Order: sequence, then C-alpha cells, then structure tokens
Amino acid sequence: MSGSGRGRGAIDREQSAAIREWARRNGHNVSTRGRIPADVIDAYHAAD
Repeated sequence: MSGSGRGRGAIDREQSAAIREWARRNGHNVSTRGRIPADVIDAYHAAD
C-alpha cells in the first residue's frame, strides 16, 4: 500500500499464510501470481 520505502512486515509468528488468505479475501492478485508482493505484505500490515 502507498508505495512505502521499505514498509516491511516481519512478525515473529507466521503471517505469510494469512497474508495470502487476506489477499485472497480482498481479491488481490496473489496465488494467481507467484510470490507474495511486498506491497501486499505492506498492505496487510497497514490494513487495520
């Protein structure tokens, strides 16, 4: 989201699966696209 200069998103708990599901939940282009977009990770973290 936004286009943050290294927004990052690393929690010491597994978030990667949830990022993908949250992405799917929002209808983002993940799973249909390879990897997880860092911008999507950032979006996941920014999205409250």
